[PDB]
Amino acid sequence: MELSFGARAELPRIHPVASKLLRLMQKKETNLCLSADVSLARELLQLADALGPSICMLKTHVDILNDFTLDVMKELITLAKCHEFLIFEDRKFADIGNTVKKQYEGGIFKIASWADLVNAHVVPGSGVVKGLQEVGLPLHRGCLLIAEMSSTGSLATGDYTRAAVRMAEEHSEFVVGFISGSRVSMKPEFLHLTPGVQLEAGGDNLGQQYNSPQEVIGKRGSDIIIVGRGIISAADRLEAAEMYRKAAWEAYLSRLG
Amino acid sequence: MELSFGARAELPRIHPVASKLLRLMQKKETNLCLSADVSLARELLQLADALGPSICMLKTHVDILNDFTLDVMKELITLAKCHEFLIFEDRKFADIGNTVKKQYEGGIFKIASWADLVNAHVVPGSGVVKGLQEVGLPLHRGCLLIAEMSSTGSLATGDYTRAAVRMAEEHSEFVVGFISGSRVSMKPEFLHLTPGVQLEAGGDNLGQQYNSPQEVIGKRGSDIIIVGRGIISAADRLEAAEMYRKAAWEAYLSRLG
Ligand SMILES: O=c1[nH]c(=O)c2[nH+]cn([C@@H]3O[C@H](COP(=O)(O)O)[C@@H](O)[C@H]3O)c2[nH]1
Ligand SMILES: O=c1[nH]c(=O)c2[nH+]cn([C@@H]3O[C@H](COP(=O)(O)O)[C@@H](O)[C@H]3O)c2[nH]1
Ligand code: PRO
Ligand code: PRO
Repeated sequence: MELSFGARAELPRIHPVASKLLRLMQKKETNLCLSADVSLARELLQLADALGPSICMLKTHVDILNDFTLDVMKELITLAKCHEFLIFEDRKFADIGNTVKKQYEGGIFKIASWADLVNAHVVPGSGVVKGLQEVGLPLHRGCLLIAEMSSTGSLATGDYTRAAVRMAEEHSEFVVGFISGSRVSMKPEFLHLTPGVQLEAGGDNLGQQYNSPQEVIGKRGSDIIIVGRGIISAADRLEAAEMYRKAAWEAYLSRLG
Repeated sequence: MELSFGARAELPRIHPVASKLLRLMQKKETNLCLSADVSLARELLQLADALGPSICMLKTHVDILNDFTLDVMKELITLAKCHEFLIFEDRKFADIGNTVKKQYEGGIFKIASWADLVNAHVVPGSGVVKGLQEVGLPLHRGCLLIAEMSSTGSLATGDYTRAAVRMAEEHSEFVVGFISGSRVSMKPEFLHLTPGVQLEAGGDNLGQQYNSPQEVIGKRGSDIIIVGRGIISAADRLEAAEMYRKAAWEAYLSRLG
């Protein structure tokens, strides 16, 4: 009784942001999230424009953009609306609730004003979610909880992962899913997004480890692949994005049967 | 064989940043870190100037400063040098190594350029430290690892805390200590800094829980108290800082015997 993305978008308990995402995934035949890990606004925007049709989501690290301004994020929103993808700021909120609400709403980045999705580590306990949701619920935003990590030595295992799932399922008015290496929740309303993905085997020299789209979508049951360098470092980033999209989409179709 | 702060500053394996901190703690009779949780640069700087003589450290959240510029941080450095305190950016790095090195060096905040200390969560595994130290070692900086958290539901317990201690003790050329609620390492070269501190019992409505300076320095064996609202929300922040300084300093003296 695995449902398609389009049917999951209609589930009774679906969050509106998840529904919007699932609908555009189905419409565009993409379950690829581009990790736009660049330092220049122009490169960010040129990638978003060219790759927008191929992606369901663009994941940012706003704090590595040397020339960040709120206008850049307005331009990114225009592209997200045009090409139909969500913006996910990979901020990894990880503080007490009182602090994260200010980090989400305020400062120079004003993340909540432009990010459809953010993520949080669960290590502080559920106050991290409660603090974020005070800003994010009124702004109709969603959050992803980090249930597992791709890096060598990750401590997000075992009871830690189980705690992340419980925290999500108790905050389902705001939490729409997980960053994880596999399916961690059996509830189909929750999205599973998986980083540490490349077509070829390997890793990096700072603890990143890679698995293929077929492995993480098809065997491990995740929904969306998050891909940075496998695309970004390629010469033709559009063709690279298409190869990752086709890989992740077929793996989804073949699991769905 | 508990050593004074001044003697710890001379230990063979001490990190230079820890040594500088311990020396100024001893000189100024302060083991108070102000958590300068404000949104205005002028308030940040006015607090740093007035409270500088009373503190060993000023902890920032640069990402909640509505009017951040690098010039503000230059002015903060002037005050830190004048009054003799270290600047700790409480960024809670918590990503893979390749990402955190860019978040530490780059973007609009250029944290490594002005922060003596930063901190990191250990959940990604030791690549988080390796990535930071690539930037921080050449810049003669130090890092604190989050071994425990003060908030309700914290998952930084048990084997997670032990993993943080091991990670610190294997990266001692860069890691100078811990954020923790108590002493977690028996090695006197490592600093223990404890948030969740107020003179009165209680908490906040988003999971913060408080213990007193006497409890965390005197019974729990920590070195430094980190205090935000207990000072910041008081009318006279200078007198409040002095009350916290005297509390933490006496608790240290009485444990030292
Ligand atoms: O929440 C997360 N949990 C993880 O386990 C994880 N692994 C990688 N990352 C982030 O994803 C991107 C990976 O980029 P690459 O494809 O270039 O290695 C980069 O932007 C990384 O910061 C993670 N984020
Ligand atoms: O690394 C950390 N581990 C913790 O357990 C913890 N508890 C509180 N905080 C931070 O410290 C400050 C506490 O501020 P208050 O005194 O106002 O509650 C605020 O700036 C908080 O962000 C922590 N940081
Ligand atoms: O028509 C559609 O696209 C959706 C998919 C599931 C049922 N209705
Ligand atoms: O003279 C001092 O201040 C240091 C303290 C320990 C021994 N020497």
